[PDB]
Amino acid sequence: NASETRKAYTTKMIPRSHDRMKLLGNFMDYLMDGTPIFFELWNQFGGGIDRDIISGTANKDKISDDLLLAVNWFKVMPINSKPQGVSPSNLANLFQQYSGSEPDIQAQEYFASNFDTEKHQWKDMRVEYERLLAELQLSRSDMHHDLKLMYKEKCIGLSLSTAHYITSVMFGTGAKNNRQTKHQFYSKVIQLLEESTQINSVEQLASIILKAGDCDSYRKLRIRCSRKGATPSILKIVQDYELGTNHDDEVNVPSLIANLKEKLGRFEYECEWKCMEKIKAFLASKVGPYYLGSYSAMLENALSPIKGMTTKNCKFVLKQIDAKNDIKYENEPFGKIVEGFFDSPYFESDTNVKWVLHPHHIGESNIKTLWEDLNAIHSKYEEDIASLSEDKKEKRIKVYQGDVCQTINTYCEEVGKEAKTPLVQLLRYLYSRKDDIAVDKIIDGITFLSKKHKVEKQKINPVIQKYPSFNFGNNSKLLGKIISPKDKLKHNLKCNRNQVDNYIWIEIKVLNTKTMRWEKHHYALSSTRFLEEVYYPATSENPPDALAARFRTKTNGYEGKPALSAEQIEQIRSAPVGLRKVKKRQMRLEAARQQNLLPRYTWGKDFNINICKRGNNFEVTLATKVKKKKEKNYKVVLGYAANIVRKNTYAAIEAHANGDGVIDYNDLPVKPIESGFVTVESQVRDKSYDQLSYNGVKLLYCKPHVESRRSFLEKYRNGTMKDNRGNNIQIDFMKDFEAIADDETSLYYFNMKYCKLLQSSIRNHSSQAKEYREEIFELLRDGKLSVLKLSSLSNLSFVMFKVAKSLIGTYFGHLLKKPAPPITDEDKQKADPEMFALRLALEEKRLNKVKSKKEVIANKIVAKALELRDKYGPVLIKGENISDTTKKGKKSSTNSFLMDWLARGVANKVKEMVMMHQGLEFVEVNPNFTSHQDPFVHKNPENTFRARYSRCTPSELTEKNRKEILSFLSDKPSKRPTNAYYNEGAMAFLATYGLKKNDVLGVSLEKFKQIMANILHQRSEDQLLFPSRGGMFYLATYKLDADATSVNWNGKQFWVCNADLVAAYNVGLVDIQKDFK
RNA sequence: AUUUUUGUGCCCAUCGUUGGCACUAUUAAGGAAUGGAAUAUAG
DNA sequence: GCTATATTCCATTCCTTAATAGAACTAGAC
DNA sequence: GTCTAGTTCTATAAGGCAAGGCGCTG
Repeated sequence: NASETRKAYTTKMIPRSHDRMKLLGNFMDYLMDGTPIFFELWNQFGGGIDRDIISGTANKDKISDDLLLAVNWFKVMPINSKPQGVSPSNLANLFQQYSGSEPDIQAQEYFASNFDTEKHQWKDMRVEYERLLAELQLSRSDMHHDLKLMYKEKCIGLSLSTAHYITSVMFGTGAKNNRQTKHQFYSKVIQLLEESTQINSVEQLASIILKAGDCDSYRKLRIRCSRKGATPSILKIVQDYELGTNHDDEVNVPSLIANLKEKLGRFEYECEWKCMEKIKAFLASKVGPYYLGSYSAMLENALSPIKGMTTKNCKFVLKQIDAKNDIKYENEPFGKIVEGFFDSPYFESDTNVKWVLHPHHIGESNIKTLWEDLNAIHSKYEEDIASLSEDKKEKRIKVYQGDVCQTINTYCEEVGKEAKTPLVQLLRYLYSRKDDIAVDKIIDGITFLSKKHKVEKQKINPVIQKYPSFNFGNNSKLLGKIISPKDKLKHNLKCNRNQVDNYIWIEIKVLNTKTMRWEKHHYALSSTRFLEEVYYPATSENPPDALAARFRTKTNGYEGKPALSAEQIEQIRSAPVGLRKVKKRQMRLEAARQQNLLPRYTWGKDFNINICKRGNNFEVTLATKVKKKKEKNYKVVLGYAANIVRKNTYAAIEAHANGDGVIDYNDLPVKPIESGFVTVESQVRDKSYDQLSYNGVKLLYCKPHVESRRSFLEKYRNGTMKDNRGNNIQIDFMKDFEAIADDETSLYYFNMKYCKLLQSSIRNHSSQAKEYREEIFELLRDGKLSVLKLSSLSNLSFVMFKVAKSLIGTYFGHLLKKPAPPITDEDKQKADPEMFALRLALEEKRLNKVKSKKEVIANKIVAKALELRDKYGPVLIKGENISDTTKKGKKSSTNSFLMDWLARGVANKVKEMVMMHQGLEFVEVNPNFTSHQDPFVHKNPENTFRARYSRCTPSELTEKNRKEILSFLSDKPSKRPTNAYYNEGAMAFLATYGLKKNDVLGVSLEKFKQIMANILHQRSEDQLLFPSRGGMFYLATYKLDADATSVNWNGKQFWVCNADLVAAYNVGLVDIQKDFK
């Protein structure tokens, strides 16, 4: 029920004397250079593992003694690594030779794993182990003795101990406790418990431990049996009894005996090493004298990839075995028939090169409907010619042959509308062998080919060394500390300096590479965020209390916007533009402390100092653990719906509600509390712009720029295109340009759209790429209305960045060609560095735009939950669980559109953020039917689904809308469950407006519009509702949307609400019962 | 231990009135997608 | 009606999963 | 009295498929 997370603060290193920063850098260089030594050594230790080393263990979970050995003996690593490479063919032979037996299925699957042949190769770690023995002159029996002890101590194997512990037991020369003493003592405790198994009091239990230890006190007991180290749980019982905090605690004799029996194995030996002195000597030669902190720090970096990749690879092998078990090899013959397409005459290749077949190549399970249509044509064609005795009807069948093509051609094109277009030739070939293979078998065969290729291509994880980071702290690490604010105050008072500053100091014990001795030194850091939320001190007496959350942030209740003195204001106006932003923040900081507005921050040695040295740059990070206690007594449920182009929404439901609006949900009283859209507003001149929806200024205020763009297009407005045998069409892009140049259009849409048109222009003028160069810089870079200068967090702004990157791609590709060595970033940078920089600037800008959107959306969701929690109580935030949206069976455009969703990225941020607050919990839920369920009716107790609707005026009606509505009236059946809702909803539209299909069907759009206008005018309404997939509105039984208007739909009264607001309620209601007893 | 000029970023035809905001860091691989140039296909 | 399938070669993005960011202690050194 | 620099510590159920959850713009 205890949760732990870390909050990190990045900082800037504020340098000191070159010589002072040189000493720190030299130390950092020392740990980094040494780290690869431990990695090579531990890999070698892994090679020494054998059956006599892992005989009778827990072997983690669902693992095989063989797999544990194979992962240690053989690893996939870079080709240029020191360990000798081995061919995958010899893996089984080497395993048998070392093992003395053949490898099992798990070991075999491991060897079978895919990897990049060009970048990595298998390495024989066993051979590396021999190198250690030969190089260090070690007895095989002696190293084996040490290896066995290391395994018991968790220095090697599946579950590893901390680097600090491993270094201490392996290389420590400090006084160690006597294991024999603990072993007799633990056995005696077990013995008395067996002798008196019915005790049910801690008091009886504490007496037994003391009897076992032959002592009257825990202190005396600890001195004899566990002289040094943390207190064991058994002794902890005696201790807590003396302080009387465990008197009423439940006693379980079997468990105490069982836990004690498990810990017995570790005390059968005294840890007397035989090769540690030699090994320490080799290490000393390569990394210098043994120190616990330095050796431990290097080992931690070395051990992480070795231990982590072993865990990941074992899970991977087990998953792969299961995936292979899932494949139906019994369907392999059917796959052969389907795969026979390449050898048929329906597929033609110059080099006869085939490719993998997937379900989307036949339209997945739709081929079943198509087969039926084909059979009806065939059965009708048989009867026709059976009762068409007259000969010379070759055309009858020839006509039937043509009908088959059109049936397939229609099928492919129809499936192609909402998905990838299936292959006509493949389908024609399959119909030829219709007698040969059943249709269901075809799907099964095509699925087997696709599934087997996917599982077979999965790659193993290579073992790659880490780029090291070193940690300084109060305990179990390199000694380090952040000077405390009180210490800071004292320091400045003793130096006769101003009481407060904006710099942070740390004192860390560092090694002098020259003297090879430890020294403590001070280093200065700078991090306004750390100062504001932690470090700056509340000097005033009677300062506000520390917040429930430690950090002093706006979300935590500290507004931090105090009245500024005129002297402070001058400093901001006075400061250079580069420093104005930081100074204003500091001035407010000094203002809130001066005005006693700064809340206190409780200080503890809770901050870790992480230092990373890249070149001469030092990256110091301060991170602290944040503890939280789970609270499962939720009173409010906050649902979150995530959208790509529309606004995200949230809805809160009160639980165990009693009041005017209470609804009884399956015996649970709930009250919809509120719903809303997630928007991030930024103020400008008493004007606020939502960062998630702003699409840019209208063109009329951008007339020079739009006209400036027009002048360039005019020079290259001559573009040729060929469609439907339309070669040398002499297409004009400027016509298309004006369509987007309307003053009513948003700038971002214009800029994104202009990029595409420019993209097409370059395609026509392939040898005139160079000319667009300067226009691109003004469009994306230098221009005042350039993409880099103005952009929002809206979906359209992101697409604009997408098109801009593609456009640069086109300019580079066209810039180089035949009139073959391949173009690389090196060539493009050489050919055009400025443009190359522009691509990087756009990439870096988009990544910073994406990080922000995730953080700002996360804060709004967390802020609402915190607001609801204070008024009502513990809140459970629920978000849709979105996964596997990008698939190869979907159109690339659909996949490209889906990539910008960011739902998982936002949820991970919310999930991480929720961990810092008590009374807040986050879980993901199934999003199935969340857009079509009538909230608070559906599942109370009946199933209630309704279609999404669009609203517009008769002039706004489009042919697409007209077609959509009719399709819904089709009697053709569908696998999509939601299809029923649209047909049912489409029925209401005819019923509600007194129409008949004949009026909608076979009617010009214009005439259809007139019909709809005459009805609306009679009813005194200007807008009409129609069911549209992805519709903006939902007819809800309840008034979930505050701006909803009641309407009578087909004899029923519903509230027209934003569909997204409805969805947020639906998300909250998914498995709502499980959340409450 | 004193640097006094900066933690990282986000928004805007008006870049400031004290403009308005937000935020866990790192390592490494893997999975699934995308862009551009082109080739082969069937229209 | 932006033709679609597939492939090659150069680049990208969004996300997941293995890790790091130790706790409690005391003999002996200030 | 504190603090450092080393040691040892741990604590031990629920559907199958696959659609659903997303947007366009002329």
